[PDB]
Amino acid sequence: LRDVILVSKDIPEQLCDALFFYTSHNPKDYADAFAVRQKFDRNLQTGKQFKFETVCGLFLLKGVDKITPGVPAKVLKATSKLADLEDIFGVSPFARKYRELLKTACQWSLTVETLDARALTLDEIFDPTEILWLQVAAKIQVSAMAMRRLVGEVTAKVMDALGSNMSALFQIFKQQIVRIFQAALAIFENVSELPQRIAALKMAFAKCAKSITVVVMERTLVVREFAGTCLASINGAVAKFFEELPNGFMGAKIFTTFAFFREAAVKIVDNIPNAPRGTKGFEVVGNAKGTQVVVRGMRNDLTLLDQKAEIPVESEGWSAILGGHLCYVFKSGDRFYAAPLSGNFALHDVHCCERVVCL
Repeated sequence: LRDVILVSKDIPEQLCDALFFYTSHNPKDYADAFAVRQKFDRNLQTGKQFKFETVCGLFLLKGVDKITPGVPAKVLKATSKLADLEDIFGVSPFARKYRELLKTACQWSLTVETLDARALTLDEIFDPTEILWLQVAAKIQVSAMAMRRLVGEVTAKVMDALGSNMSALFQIFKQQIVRIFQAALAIFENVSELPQRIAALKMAFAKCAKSITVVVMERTLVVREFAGTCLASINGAVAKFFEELPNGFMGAKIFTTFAFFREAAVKIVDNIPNAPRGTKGFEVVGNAKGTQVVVRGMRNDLTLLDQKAEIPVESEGWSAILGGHLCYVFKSGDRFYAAPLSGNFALHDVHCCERVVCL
């Protein structure tokens, strides 16, 4: 017969934040934090009793609207203060710092630059866990400021994923991340939209809290994790630069020492060892789809037609040097085909071949 704290479903974001910030939960990363705060906000709206593990022990809460009169309960209303809260829950050291951050917003939220400086410096007052909760706060003005820190982390993981080999490319930098995050995080611009842009951005920072995976699709690099988020537009602008890139051997896109086929990126290497001088080949980089094959030996009795097949790569074949490149070549019924090859990996950009005609 414990006390069930009745908490008004309409409580303001800041109050909601202070209540939630009693949580004992130790958040794994932004994904976990986001998951935990989302469950809790949902629980509150169901208006069903449910549990709340705090740093003052376990309480039970229940979201309400109009309170049925009588059975004197303890109630957190829309107009309650930190004080009313502390009367019920005790003191949360975190909540108190949060009351403090709010108090100083009148300074740090003045402009982009104040917002950035409060963000960058934030760990001077909060530890990693409390930071992550700030980054999922309901109060827009706090979450938007705190999230600023995540751009740096995410930007970084992006380069790392792209490896050294692709650093030159990163120089999609400014027109990138920078502006996209900027637009997405902007606090003064098209407001009233802000509540929604901020909620999309939490979702998106959750989506990629955990890892960043670069793949190749349709001859573009794409960051899987931005794919169904408001951060897609970075995948889009990258696609657009790939789009405009020059077409090359077997229908790939050329940039630098690299080639970008349907579903994989390879570096082109001049004079691949162990073939004639001037023979070129391919070396897969990063994540590739293709077919593990067997190369029985070299044959030179084929010509590459300018023309695609859209058929299964056979798992045993030969190498053949076509258009100056070491390719994989296979037979399929009476017909021949060629494909890009790296080591014993065949990519699926299948082109038709003809056996040579004699005089």
